[PDB]
Amino acid sequence: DKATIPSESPFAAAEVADGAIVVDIAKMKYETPELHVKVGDTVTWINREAMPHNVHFVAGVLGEAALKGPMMKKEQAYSLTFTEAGTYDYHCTPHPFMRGKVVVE
Ligand SMILES: [Cu+]
Repeated sequence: DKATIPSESPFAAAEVADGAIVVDIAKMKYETPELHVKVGDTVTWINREAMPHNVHFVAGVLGEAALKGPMMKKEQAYSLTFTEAGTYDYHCTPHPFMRGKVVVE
């Protein structure tokens, strides 16, 4: 695939790695809707609000299957490490008007 998953389960915001590249989620939006990172970088999303959110990449984007991330509760986090250059669109499964992309350069 074009991403690896450090933790299949969400984890606490306080447990996010020191060097972390963070996208906050609040007010029903991804706070950085267009993020540029390098090959090999790990992106971490953190839900800052009570409404559960996830990130969802449809089939063919990060790999052959869809990657439907777990639902993050308030102050939970989820990471993906990107291993190939490209542009990767994602949305929130229950709220598909929430859209973002990671541009890996
Ligand atoms: Cu959401």
